[PDB]
Amino acid sequence: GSSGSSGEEIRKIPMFSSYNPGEPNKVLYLKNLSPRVTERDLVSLFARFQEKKGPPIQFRMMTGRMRGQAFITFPNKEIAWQALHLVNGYKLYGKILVIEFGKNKKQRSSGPSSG
Repeated sequence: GSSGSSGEEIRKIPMFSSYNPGEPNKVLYLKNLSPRVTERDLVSLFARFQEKKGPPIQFRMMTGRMRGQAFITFPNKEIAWQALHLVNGYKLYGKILVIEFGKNKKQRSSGPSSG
């Protein structure tokens, strides 16, 4: 009975990579936050960016039937992403924070602009 058996949970996945962020956007979607977590935490988490070049960073906390989620709006997608990959999986209050990217919704198909 020599070594050999390996991967009880993993069905030999080509890449046992955790969740995927996808495309980098300006709006981020943070989840896995303990009922204790508050805006303050978010601020400090992405505070270094606040001062960084670019308009003040906006933070939003969700408190619906199911708490443990929040959204942060950065000056642009570039900055937003950077912060994500940086704070990707930040253990807080014994919780694995999961940062994601928003999406494009409620858009208009008009444009009076001229050239």
